[PDB]
Amino acid sequence: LAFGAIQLDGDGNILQYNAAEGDITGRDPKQVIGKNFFKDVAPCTDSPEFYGKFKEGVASGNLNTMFEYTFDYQMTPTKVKVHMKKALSGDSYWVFVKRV
Ligand SMILES: *C(=O)/C=C/c1ccc(O)cc1
Repeated sequence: LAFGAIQLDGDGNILQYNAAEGDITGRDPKQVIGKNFFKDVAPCTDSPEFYGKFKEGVASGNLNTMFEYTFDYQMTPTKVKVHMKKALSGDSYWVFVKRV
């Protein structure tokens, strides 16, 4: 499948969410955009190795990291590879997701 892609602001609010990501997770993009990724849609990502690294990277202005993660919240459990990095646009961060 095509990468899943999510664009977040620095607080973790979902600004963009593509169809491929919804195919991985079962989420309808229009129902999650505008909600908080870490505190509402994806609470299983509220961990030091995901959310904690996100916040560090937002703070430092240097976010660019890759890691494996399990997406198992209100979906058939799926191992994924995550790449999060700062965007070019203002107050924007990308999360790219591939099944592994
Ligand atoms: C854990 O709560 C993960 C949930 C999640 C991951 C990625 C998404 O796009 C949606 C939900």
